[PDB]
Amino acid sequence: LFYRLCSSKQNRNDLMNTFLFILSEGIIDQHSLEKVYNIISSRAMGHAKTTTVRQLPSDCTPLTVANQTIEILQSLIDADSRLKYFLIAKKLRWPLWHLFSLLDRKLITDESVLMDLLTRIL
Repeated sequence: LFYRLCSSKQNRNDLMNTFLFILSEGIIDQHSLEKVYNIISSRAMGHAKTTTVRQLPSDCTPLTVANQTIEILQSLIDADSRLKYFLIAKKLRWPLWHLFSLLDRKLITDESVLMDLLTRIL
């Protein structure tokens, strides 16, 4: 579904931006994960922040969210051909550097699967 949506320029840009935002300020800690989840839920509802009361699922942890996000992003990069160009195109302005930040987080560096997928993307 995400690959199909990528055929649209606006949808592709928005989806990539949301992916990078999640991976940047989402996979830090449980509280940060909850904050980003509330932000995303409010965005889906129609506004930016609004109410900030949304309990996270019990089984949802930064590990699983990071795994799913990185898996989807790697699949998109492998399938689509114009996404890597978007990634390539203060250093946080360049989208690619966001992925670089992940190398400084214990949650990511401690997982073989996450490391493999991130290394494939890079």
